[PDB]
Amino acid sequence: GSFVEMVDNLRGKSGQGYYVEMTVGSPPQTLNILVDTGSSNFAVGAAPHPFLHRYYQRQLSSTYRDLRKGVYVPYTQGKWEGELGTDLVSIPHGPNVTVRANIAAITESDKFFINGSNWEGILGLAYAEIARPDDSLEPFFDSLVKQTHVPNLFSLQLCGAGFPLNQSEVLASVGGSMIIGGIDHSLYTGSLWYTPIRREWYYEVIIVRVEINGQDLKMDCKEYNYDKSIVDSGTTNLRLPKKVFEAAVKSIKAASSTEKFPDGFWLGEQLVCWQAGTTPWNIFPVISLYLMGEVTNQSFRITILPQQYLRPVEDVATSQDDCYKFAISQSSTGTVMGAVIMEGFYVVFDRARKRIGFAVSACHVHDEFRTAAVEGPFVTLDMEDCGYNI
Ligand SMILES: CN1C(=N)N[C@@](c2cccc(-c3cncc(Cl)c3)c2)(C2CC2)C1=O
Repeated sequence: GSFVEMVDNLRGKSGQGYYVEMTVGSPPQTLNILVDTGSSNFAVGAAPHPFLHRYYQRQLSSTYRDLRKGVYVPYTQGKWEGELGTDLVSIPHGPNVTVRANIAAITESDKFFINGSNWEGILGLAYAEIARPDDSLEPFFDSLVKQTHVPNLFSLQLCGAGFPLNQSEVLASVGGSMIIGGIDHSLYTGSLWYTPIRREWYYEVIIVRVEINGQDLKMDCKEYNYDKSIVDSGTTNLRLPKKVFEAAVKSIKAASSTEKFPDGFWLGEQLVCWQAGTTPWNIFPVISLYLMGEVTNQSFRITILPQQYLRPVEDVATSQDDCYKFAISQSSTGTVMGAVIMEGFYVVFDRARKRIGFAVSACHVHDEFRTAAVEGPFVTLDMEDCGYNI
């Protein structure tokens, strides 16, 4: 482990997001910021909100610069409005550098902030193409690399606890690591396997095969990437295109058929509970996603367990049962490898070499009989045809 200052610098959980401490302004104002590989703006609460106990106060920063421009950002599940500016930003448990970065000061929002998430803003780590209002607003990581000697790479180890964390526990627990500018070997086991970044906008990848307990889903591989496949720390679930979700759920139901679960469970809405310690992990299948490799006609696979795709939740009766929600859900905007999938792996966002690496995480949840895996190589032909073009 060569990056001790950054190891264990994240907190949070898949349902509410993982965040890192940052400072903004002069004197520094401390804020907790969601790590989001699915967006490209650095946007922070800058006005009072019922769900915020702190926010960025521009009038108190001597280094604040107003860009005299507003930004309106609507999402599917919420929206916000803000004022653009720049200021000096640092990451206390990070590289020992301070940079001048763009900041969207959020003045109005709807369904954006989460009660009890403990974060006050978002750090969009994806590329300028998807920055708001347009690609001229340089994202944070691009500023960091341009202004310093930090290598153009970061890596994420998101650590799911494997059980519910109450309000106090989630604040006191280590949620993982964000290594800025490097790869920390203590965070994974086995080898790192890399898949190309198809295009630099989201962190887009190409899935070439899907198995449920070794059984090929057998769909045209273009379906797996319709209309894109991305790696997104800012989505909780593994999200699959509608037709892929329908085929995968049918296969997961068949593999787990010795127990019948209600429709609401498969819809990711209702929890399922078992007596303490008796969760029947073994009846649920493993899921393997094969990704395009860096060598021609070569792929590798990542394998996740039900300990990743069943998200621990507290029972409505705060009982002693062990309860979960199904964290695989349908999408109309492509595959999203969200936080519950990332919790199985150490993920290297190697921007310098336009590739994403995966290795088994040293903090993935498993049982005595099965573990997550990253394995290869496999011979896979015509992988380019798996990518979707509009
Ligand atoms: C899909 N997605 C992102 N990748 N980030 C967003 C976001 C915004 C606010 C909160 C969360 C969030 C909430 N709960 C759990 C998580 Cl993991 C993330 C995500 C948005 C900027 C585009 C969002 O909707």
